[PDB]
Amino acid sequence: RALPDVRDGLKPVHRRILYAMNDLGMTSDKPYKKSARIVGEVIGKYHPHGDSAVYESMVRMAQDFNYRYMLVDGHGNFGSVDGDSAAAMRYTEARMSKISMEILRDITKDTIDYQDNYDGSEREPVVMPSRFPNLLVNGAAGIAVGMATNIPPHQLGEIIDGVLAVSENPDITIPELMEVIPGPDFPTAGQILGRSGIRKAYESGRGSITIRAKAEIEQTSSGKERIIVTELPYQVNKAKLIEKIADLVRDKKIEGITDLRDESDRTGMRIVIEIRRDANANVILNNLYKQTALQTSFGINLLALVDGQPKVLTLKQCLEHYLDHQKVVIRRRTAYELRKAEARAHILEGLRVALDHLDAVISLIRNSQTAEIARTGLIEQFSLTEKQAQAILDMRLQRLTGLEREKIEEEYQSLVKLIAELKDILANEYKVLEIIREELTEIKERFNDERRTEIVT
Amino acid sequence: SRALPDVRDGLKPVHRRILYAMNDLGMTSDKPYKKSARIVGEVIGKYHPHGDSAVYESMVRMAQDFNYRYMLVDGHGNFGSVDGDSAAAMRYTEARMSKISMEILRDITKDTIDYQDNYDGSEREPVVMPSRFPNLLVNGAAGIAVGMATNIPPHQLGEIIDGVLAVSENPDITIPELMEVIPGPDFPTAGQILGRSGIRKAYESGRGSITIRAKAEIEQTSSGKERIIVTELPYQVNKAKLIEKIADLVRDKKIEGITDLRDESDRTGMRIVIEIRRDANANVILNNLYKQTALQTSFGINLLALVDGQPKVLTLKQCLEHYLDHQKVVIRRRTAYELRKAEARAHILEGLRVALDHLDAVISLIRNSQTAEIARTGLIEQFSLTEKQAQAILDMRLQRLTGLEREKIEEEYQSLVKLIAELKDILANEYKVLEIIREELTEIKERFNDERRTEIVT
Ligand SMILES: [K+]
Ligand SMILES: [K+]
Repeated sequence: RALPDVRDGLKPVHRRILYAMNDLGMTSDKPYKKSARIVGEVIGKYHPHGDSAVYESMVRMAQDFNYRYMLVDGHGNFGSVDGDSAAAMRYTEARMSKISMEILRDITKDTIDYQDNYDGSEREPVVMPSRFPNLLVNGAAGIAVGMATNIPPHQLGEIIDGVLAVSENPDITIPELMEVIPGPDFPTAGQILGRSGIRKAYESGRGSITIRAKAEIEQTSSGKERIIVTELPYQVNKAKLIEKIADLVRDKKIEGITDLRDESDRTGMRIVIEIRRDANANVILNNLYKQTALQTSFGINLLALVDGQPKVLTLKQCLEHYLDHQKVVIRRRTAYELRKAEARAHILEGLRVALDHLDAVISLIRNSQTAEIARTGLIEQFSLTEKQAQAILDMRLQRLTGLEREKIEEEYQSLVKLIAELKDILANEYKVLEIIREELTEIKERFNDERRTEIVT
Repeated sequence: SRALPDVRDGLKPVHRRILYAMNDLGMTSDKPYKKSARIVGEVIGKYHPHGDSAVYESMVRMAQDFNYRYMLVDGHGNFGSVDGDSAAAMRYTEARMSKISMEILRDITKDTIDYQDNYDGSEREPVVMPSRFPNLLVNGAAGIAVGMATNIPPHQLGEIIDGVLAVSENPDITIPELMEVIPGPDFPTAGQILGRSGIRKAYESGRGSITIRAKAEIEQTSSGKERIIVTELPYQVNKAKLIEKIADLVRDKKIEGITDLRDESDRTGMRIVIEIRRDANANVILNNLYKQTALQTSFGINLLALVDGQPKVLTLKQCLEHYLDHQKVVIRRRTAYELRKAEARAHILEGLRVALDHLDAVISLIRNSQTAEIARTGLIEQFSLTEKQAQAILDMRLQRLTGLEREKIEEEYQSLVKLIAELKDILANEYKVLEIIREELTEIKERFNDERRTEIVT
């Protein structure tokens, strides 16, 4: 509906793009492939809306200034903070980022339900396993005519610790939670102005906050002062802001600005505003803050798709729905692991029946004209599956060494303890909760960076 | 290195690098055309760092029907024409190997040719192709290096092969005996060679001059009007600039009697029509033309190539001989490699036959062994096997023990003993090797041969 699912935090388009990229092998390890490919694939098979929408969607997940943790690894010009747009899809290259690899984890293991695509030809997921909490981390900035969400990004470490927090204490209160998730954290750092707007948004669902650029004031040995901006409010166009300020000084609305020069580069942003040796830098800085987009309003609205219905939600509610999602995902995946494991244990019993009547099995195979004849032979003389028989036949002779037979019994017994343990994990919810904690902690310790936005009190 | 062809495969270095690079990247005769830029890039980065100009124009020349007697490169796009228009930029053309150059590369995988390091010791390029048909005589060579200039003209594939076999059978064959087989050159642009004498000097000595001539014949209108029609022109002569030259020659009034000049050349081929007023004999005018323009030209033959990396001027028979020595070397190395392979696989099979033969004992030895290491030294000492064979026995899946599989092993081993036999014999008996070369070369002739285009008038 434009609105993201609460469980994986993806609009239709993003979920499709990702799924295709992962179908077409465009993963984090594998090399890049031309955008045009992932786009046309998606257009044809899952999301029929045009190079326009699909490409721009893909691109947006590649942009470090739009995503707190970019899902799409992009190579080439995927546009910039100054507003220039990306190069044509014939000229770019793309793949899944290391982190989105987590969004797709365990999708093979029967953890999500698939549905038919537009024409009934293929299949797409209805939700990704989404092994780290994507909605709160990366956001939702989609504004449409009926319902327009606007969920700001958050430091990944924070959100994880908060989901864990709600795990251990289901009746946490919004403020107790806020000591873990102190507020948003923009891919372009800033300063958020008040704790109040944040609190209002997390408790209620909707509410407004003030984001603000990071500007210091360097001072020369002769006491001349320069203002230097190194960060801007999430989603302000640097180029348009510079033209704006330049414009005000030209109109004579701000008095005391000498030159305004952009010195940003590979080493980072650096807008430099010069001030007459007379005027008070500070003041000028505040009148900039008030006049331009060096400081702006961000309107939070926590609206998303809860079971196919647009719902506004509180911080605790988002956390909880995500955690329910992980519970299904983990229970199911462990169903899968139980199946797998039981099956391999079956084969192992076979190889043990064999290793235990080795001589007779050997005489029987060597007195068998065909492999087929031998299989039906093993079946009938030892009470085995085709599965097991063919497993015997595929056994290299060095699997008959002492230490290898020991490694078989080792593995089999070990797999017995696993079938039983998995069975239990199905049966007891606390074990499943533990799995989520362990796995989320791995993800935190692998993908966690420092917090970019300093929230001022 | 040196801008001269190697006697064995007949390529300048640059050509040999373009072909090696192409075959290496899978731009073969079957597989789809690739962007020129890709092949030129690979060549410049890897083997021949001397500009996309030289490399791509080299690649272009090998693709033109009118320069190469038997085009080595299958091109696609605008590779030009005999009108002097150059090929279009490498961003605009695609290319691949031609069906005939697949023969230039045959057997290169099988240790038939040595490699050397490339210009920065990061890659390896061959020093010489296998060259399974005589490319130096067939396609020719031209160009200067270390002062000397080489100018070998193209030939008919049928003729050169028939000669190579001729030298194979009769190693004492003489240049006029040899000539009854190879009449003379055969240019891609068809037409006339005038002297049997010129050709003879050229083949017998190494250097010689030959006289090439346009194929012009005098037609007759029902009005008693005459008109010469040129359907063929001499090798390397520019059609455009000759129409030009004749325009000026008649315009300055250097030659008179000429009435009209039209280039009716089209899809059907060349038809240059020149009109004559009834006052003048078209024959005498034709002769003035041969004399004054490029309707008749001098071709300077000089059979200069690289024998062991040294420029030498060879006589026809020495060329044929040097090519035949190369191919003899090649078949010897190839069948040596095939034998290395064979002997190896048959070794392993000998191992497996030993194991199946005493099956029980081997099984029990393995299972009374603690490690694969322990088992390996076990079998080795017990049955006199190699590590290679022992390992191979340990790697044997159990279904290999079925009857049908033991039968398959015995069959492959059989086949293989037969093949090591035949191989060792080909090696020891040079007449067998010569036989191979005759068979293979005659298959190539059977598959690629065409009609002589240049008529040797006497
Ligand atoms: K403002
Ligand atoms: K002349």
